[PDB]
Amino acid sequence: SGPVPSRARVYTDVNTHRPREYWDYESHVVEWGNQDDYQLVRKLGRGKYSEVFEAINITNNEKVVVKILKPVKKKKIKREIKILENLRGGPNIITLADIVKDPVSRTPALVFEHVNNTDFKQLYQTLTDYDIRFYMYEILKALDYCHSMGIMHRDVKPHNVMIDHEHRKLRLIDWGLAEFYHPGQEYNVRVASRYFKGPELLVDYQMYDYSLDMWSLGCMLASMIFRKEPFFHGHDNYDQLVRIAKVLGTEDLYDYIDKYNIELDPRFNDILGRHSRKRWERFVHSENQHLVSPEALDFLDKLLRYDHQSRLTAREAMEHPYFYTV
Ligand SMILES: O=C(O)c1ccc(Nc2nc(-c3ccc4ccccc4c3)cs2)cc1O
Repeated sequence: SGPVPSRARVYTDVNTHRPREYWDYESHVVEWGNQDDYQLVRKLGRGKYSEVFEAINITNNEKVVVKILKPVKKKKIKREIKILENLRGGPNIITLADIVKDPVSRTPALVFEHVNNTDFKQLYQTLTDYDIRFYMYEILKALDYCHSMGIMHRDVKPHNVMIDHEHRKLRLIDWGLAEFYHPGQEYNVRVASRYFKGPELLVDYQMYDYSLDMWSLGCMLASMIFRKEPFFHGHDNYDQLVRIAKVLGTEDLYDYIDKYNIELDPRFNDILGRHSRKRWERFVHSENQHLVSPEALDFLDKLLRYDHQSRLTAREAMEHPYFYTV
């Protein structure tokens, strides 16, 4: 009778033991400064929810990034702002430098520290075994910090990991999908990019936590060590679960939906099939073997698991032998 409840294994009550001001973003008062202090230089790109520009602060001659938001949902803008302010200054967390509105357009805009990004497709070729271990540890610094702050990112993926390889600097960006973790809260499963979506989202299990970001990090590690981007290549949300099942096997999937008494969607009936549990060593090839190690495979195996409770937390992950060299 209904799905079995679940709670995070770490930082369970960090928001409960904090006054409402911290996590009640709908009550947070945003002060929008004047955009006249920033001169737009070039368009960095377009996206869902936003337009990103390189700009110059007229008050100190420093380069910044200006993200002009399509004001689609007021609560969502308040959430992103509140989270950014809460995390401001945290290790490898993008720094929200300002919050501005152009006088004539009144369009919500966020101002961020400029990061001289190295495109993931160009970095992909020049990354060493050490580089992967180093950058994974840096994202873990970001994750353990934001999780300790009662925040789950919910959109961990390569585009949201800005790397200035020359200066060996990493920043976890786009907190537009982030949420405050409250034990027993039922969340929207329509979060993360398809390839990085956790089995919990795909099976419509709403009581998820920080462990969702641990799945995504696994998907990113699996694509890096094996040189296979994306590792799980779903063509839709239902097919995404089939791609996971093709690696993790259907036995452990049914074990997961049974441990939590999840009602599997009828759209999964004709596509899921039957799949054996694959060994991680099957993904080792001539092109990637110099990035793979027993330690890397042991760490990967501990992240990519159906059961969100069974996945390593960011802190446990930081103690894994895969990071002894960093
Ligand atoms: O949301 C955030 O917190 C956030 C923080 C910093 C930041 N910095 C930067 N972005 C880019 C960039 C480059 C190529 C692109 C292609 C399509 C679309 C967008 C794109 C953005 C370069 S440096 C961007 C952000 O979106």
